[PDB]
Amino acid sequence: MEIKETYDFSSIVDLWNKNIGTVYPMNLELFKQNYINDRQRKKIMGAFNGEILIGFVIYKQWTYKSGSLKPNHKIGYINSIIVDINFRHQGIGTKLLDAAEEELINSGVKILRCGSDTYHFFPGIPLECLPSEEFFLVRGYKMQDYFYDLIGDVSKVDFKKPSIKDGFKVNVMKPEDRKGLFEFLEKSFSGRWLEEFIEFFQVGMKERDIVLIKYKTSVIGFSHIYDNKSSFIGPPIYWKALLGHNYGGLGPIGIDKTYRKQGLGRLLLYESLQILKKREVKKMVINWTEKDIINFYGRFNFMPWKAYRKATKEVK
Amino acid sequence: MEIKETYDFSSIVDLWNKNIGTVYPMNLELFKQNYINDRQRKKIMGAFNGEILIGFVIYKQWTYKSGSLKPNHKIGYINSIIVDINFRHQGIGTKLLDAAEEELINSGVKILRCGSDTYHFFPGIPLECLPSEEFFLVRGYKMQDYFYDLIGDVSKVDFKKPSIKDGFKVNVMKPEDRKGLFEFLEKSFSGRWLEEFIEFFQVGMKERDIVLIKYKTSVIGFSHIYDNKSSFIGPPIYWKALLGHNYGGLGPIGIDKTYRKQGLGRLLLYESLQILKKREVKKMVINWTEKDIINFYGRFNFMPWKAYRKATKEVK
Ligand SMILES: CC(=O)SCCNC(=O)CCNC(=O)[C@H](O)C(C)(C)COP(=O)(O)OP(=O)(O)OC[C@H]1O[C@@H](n2cnc3c(N)ncnc32)[C@H](O)[C@@H]1OP(=O)(O)O
Ligand SMILES: CC(=O)SCCNC(=O)CCNC(=O)[C@H](O)C(C)(C)COP(=O)(O)OP(=O)(O)OC[C@H]1O[C@@H](n2cnc3c(N)ncnc32)[C@H](O)[C@@H]1OP(=O)(O)O
Ligand SMILES: CC(=O)N[C@@H]1[C@@H](O)[C@H](O)[C@@H](CO)O[C@H]1O
Ligand SMILES: CC(=O)N[C@@H]1[C@@H](O)[C@H](O)[C@@H](CO)O[C@H]1O
Ligand SMILES: C[N+](C)(C)C
Ligand SMILES: [Cl-]
Repeated sequence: MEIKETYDFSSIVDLWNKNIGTVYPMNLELFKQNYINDRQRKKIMGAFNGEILIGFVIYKQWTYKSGSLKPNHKIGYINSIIVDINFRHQGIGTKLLDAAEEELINSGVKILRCGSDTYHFFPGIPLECLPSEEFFLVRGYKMQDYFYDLIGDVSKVDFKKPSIKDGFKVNVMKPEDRKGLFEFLEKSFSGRWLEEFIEFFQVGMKERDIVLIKYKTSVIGFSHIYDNKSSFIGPPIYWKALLGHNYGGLGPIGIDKTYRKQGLGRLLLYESLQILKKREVKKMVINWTEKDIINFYGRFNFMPWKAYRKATKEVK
Repeated sequence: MEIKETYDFSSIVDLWNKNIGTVYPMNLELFKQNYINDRQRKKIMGAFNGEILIGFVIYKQWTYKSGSLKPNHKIGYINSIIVDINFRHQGIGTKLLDAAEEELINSGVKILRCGSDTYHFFPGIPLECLPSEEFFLVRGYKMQDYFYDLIGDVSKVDFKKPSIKDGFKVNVMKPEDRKGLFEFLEKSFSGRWLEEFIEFFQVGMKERDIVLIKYKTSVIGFSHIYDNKSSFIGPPIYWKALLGHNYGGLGPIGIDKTYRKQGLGRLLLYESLQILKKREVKKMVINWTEKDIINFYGRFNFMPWKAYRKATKEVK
């Protein structure tokens, strides 16, 4: 058994799908997309039986700016770790994680997160990977709160228009909106979501996938939507093989803090869903939500679908 | 808005699917099988807008024997409750549950359970209905531990036979095993599982659905397996619309108490899966497991798929 760096994506993807493909169906396009485009200091360590890949760990350190935030080198990420089912309980997982953790720690990492990285596969430890919690617990990870992906079939329900509101308009983004959007993000969501917008446009996100809410002239909120014609396979549609032919998704979605708790998020959501529904979307996901916002999406018939536990190791 | 008893199973099935069908796809066949064959005192109370069903609750009292056990009339069950998405937060669920609970309480129920009834749809509050936990909390239900359905694609993996002490042999049940099977259940599982066996054989279960493990001529264990030829749609295959073609399932599985913790359950599980694999089964479910037993199945590449929270109200 040898531990060494690998960039054999096909072998990794095949191993992924054999072990967890029932609930996290991976394809090479997504896998390449997310690994190649990530801008953080990153590495894949494989475990090998001769030339046969029998495990891997993908890990990162926050070394690349997030919008207006400079990188915090103290934060590292385990993007994913899987040892093949036929080679479990032989110490392979331990060695892979030790290899990742040692390297991150030697480069100044003091806080180690299970998922939640840029270009993540997971926001935390998936519930379908619940048995892994004990493996991480024993290795110093503290198990925290949950995040959720929500699912709904927008073809199945009609919603009545939200209360009409003077001044506000919701519309898919046009090219001309680009400057107003970027100024809005700089003001209101100037970290990760600003960074995503910067980078997603560079790898073929299109304006048709952004919805904007304006008061008069000013962008006060946005949503990012996905359907089966979107070319960027973003987080809401990672697991689109589970979502049927007319799959879609939504996230992120945000309203300027000033404007919140007055029904404008609701208006944005409603019209964003109406847009997807007119694009003939059926089953669709709203990814990476907190418990106390579930009911906001629940109003529109969304239900928790996948749950992920937040898990963090502090290097003492 | 009227609260009254409802008979139209098709309207119930549609409301079910409209509201939660993405994650718990119902059909009339499944609905009828489970509601009609249930032997407890049972009722469906509907909430109506004129002629239109807008919500329902299905509820039961333990009034029918369970193998050699008398019913405990102190136990009641909320089988399911759904209010249509366009009629939430109008007090309808409250009204429906108030009626169900009042009727149960009046016929002697002191402990009200979420799910877990005979012919259940759910062992507890599904994670996909996490928001309803709060609804049940306010009514005095205590949120307790979790159960899990596990999923695996038995076509994707091969395992080495577990080592086999001489004398033990596993085989698919034959008609002449019936008496030996019933003697064994009477000895080791004389409550719920004996009762399921009694009833299921009356409503379409075939011997080909049962695997037996013997020590010599003695039955010492069984599993109930399911594929797309099973005429009884049991708990593992309720949500078969999510499992694809060549779906299957397994559960229950039991070994005589005097024979446990010697590797025999592992052997029975292994052969049961081999039989399903040879039947061309792909994705399959092992239903209603506790957290402590997940790794037993985990070694055969099963993963938690659905989670349900146990919830119990003590009548004051
Ligand atoms: C951010 C995320 O990736 S979340 C998702 C995590 N990944 C998954 O859930 C995918 C599915 N699961 C897996 O791939 C694996 O179970 C992993 C990666 C979690 C664990 O990998 P493994 O190779 O089994 O780990 P390893 O074998 O080192 O350790 C497991 C146990 O076996 C023990 N062990 C080590 N050598 C042996 C041996 N020769 N014989 C028996 N047991 C052994 C270890 O001590 C350990 O027990 P401990 O945790 O109580 O210390
Ligand atoms: C065993 C099982 O069945 S588990 C699965 C449970 N079912 C589901 O999850 C299906 C999806 N969800 C639903 O169907 C619904 O949300 C239900 C059944 C959980 C609740 O139905 P509702 O009709 O919205 O309940 P109802 O309106 O009485 O009460 C809900 C909330 O609205 C408010 N409310 C209560 N009464 C009223 C009223 N007269 N008018 C307006 N609002 C009210 C309260 O804020 C209440 O919150 P609380 O329950 O936390 O106190
Ligand atoms: C509902 C929502 O907005 N979820 C977003 C998600 O879409 C995005 O992928 C992630 C990372 O930026 O941040 C979450 O907050
Ligand atoms: C793994 C297992 O045995 N699960 C069984 C399940 O199959 C069965 O449906 C239920 C009710 O009888 O009892 C559970 O213990
Ligand atoms: C690097 N990150 C903070 C955006 C996850
Ligand atoms: Cl009835």
